[PDB]
This record gives sequence, structure tokens and C-alpha cells, in this order.
Amino acid sequence: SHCRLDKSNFQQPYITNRTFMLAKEASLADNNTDVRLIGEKLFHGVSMSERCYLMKQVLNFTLEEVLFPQSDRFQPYMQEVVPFLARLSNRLSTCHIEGDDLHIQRNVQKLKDTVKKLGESGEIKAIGELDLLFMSLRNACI
Amino acid sequence: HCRLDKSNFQQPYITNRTFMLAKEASLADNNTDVRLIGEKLFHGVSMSERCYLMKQVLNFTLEEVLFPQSDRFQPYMQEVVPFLARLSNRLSTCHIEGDDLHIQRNVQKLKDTVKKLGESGEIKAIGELDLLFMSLRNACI
Repeated sequence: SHCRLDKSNFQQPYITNRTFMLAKEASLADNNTDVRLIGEKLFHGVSMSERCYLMKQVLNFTLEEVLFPQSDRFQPYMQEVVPFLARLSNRLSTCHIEGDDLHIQRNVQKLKDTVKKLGESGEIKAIGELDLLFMSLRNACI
Repeated sequence: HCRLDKSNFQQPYITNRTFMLAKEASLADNNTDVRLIGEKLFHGVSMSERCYLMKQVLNFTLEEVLFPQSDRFQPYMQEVVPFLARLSNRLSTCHIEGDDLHIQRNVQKLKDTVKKLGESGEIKAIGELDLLFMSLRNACI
């Protein structure tokens, strides 16, 4: 199936506010001012029709290796945002692209590598960038 | 430098109305069409430059989009614009250290997209006012 998310997923003020507030709080705990996770490099070579699928991979990675491990932290917003993002992941579940995703895998791997290079603060940074994740999912999938 | 007091964003009513205004305008905008506010807007922009970046976007949107559409999208527009104008007023002349070229270039892209699309460009911009509001908050508080 084609990866996509109705725009209504990103137009509700309550959860959108919680998401941005969680990002702000985490960013205040992130001192890595030299690294950006969601940016040009992540999308390099990815065509518009594959962006949502790319974001699906970034989302699932962020859920499994960042948000879940940090799920009991950044209370109480974390506990409201995680279920929201997980539902989006579930909606995208198993959707795919009809083309080769080798370039997408490489771009995601670099993001994963960057988070590990940063260690714990890598996870903190990812949470601090939930605002960019939110906007990237919306922009690539609606 | 650019910054805004937390109090300025502790407005649940206006937040909800901003999202309603964005939803309404979004109805007339093709969702799968090009976007305006996103990661690309922040390309090469440090965290300390974000509020200044959003200030540019906020002012462009107010003067080139909202004011011109100030009589449409009632009754949402009539409440949101005054609020956004106040914030613009608060950010008066606040700026950054040296060389904002990368910032202006990123903003130029958003501006070109809106202008090339004419009226539809304005509608698209209003449809993304929710992202503008949230981005401004996180970049300036």
C-alpha cells in the first residue's frame, strides 16, 4: 500500500501542543548544538513519492530506540505523545514503495549512526527534534 | 536577540482558533501540494537563530498574507491576526550577531512559493498557520 497520513492527524491543537512542548523541554536538555538529525542529508536523493515511506522508517526508529527507552521520562507530556506517534506508526505499518529503497536505508542508517555517536544525548536530541519529526511526517505524508 | 515571554503563548483560546483557521483554509488547499513550513526552512539555522528566523516568516505572513485576507475566514482571522500582530510588535528589531544570509535564503524559498501561487499561495499559508504558531512558540520562548 501507499504510505500516507490524513492531514487531520496533524491538525488537532491538544496533541500538537503537547508534541511541541515535549520537543522544547527535551531541546533544553540537549547541548549538542553542532548536530542536526532531521535535515537536508536525511532527504537527499529521496523523491517526493518516497518521503512518507522514509519518514515511516525514521518514526519507527525513533519509537523503538529513542521514545520507548525514554518513555518514562519527560513527564507528563511524553506519556501523551508516545501513544500518538505509535498510532501513526501503526497506520503506516507495512506500507511500502514500488521502487528500490536502498538510498532510503542509507539515509536512515546515518541518522541511526548519529544518534549512537551521541549516545544518551542522541536520544535526548531526537526528542528535542520531535517538532521537526512532526512537521516532516505531515509534509511528507499528507 | 529574539525571544518571547512564556505568557505570550499561554492562550488556549487563540491556539484553538489558530488551528481552526488553519483547518478551514486547508480545505481549499491541495494537501499533497508543495509545503511551506518544514525542516528545510531550518537548513543551517542554529537553535539560537530560530526565533529570528520565525520572526521573518511571521512578518512576511502578516503583511503579505494575513492583512490582505483580514476580512476573510471569519470569525477566526479577526482574532488571530491581532494576536500575531502583537507578537510581531514584541519581536521589534530583535536580531542576530552576524550574517543572516542563510536565514534570508531559507525564507526567500517560502516567500517565492507563496508568491508564485498567487491567491492560492495565500490560502496555503493560512492553512499552515498552525505550524507557524507552534514553530514560533518553540523557537522564541
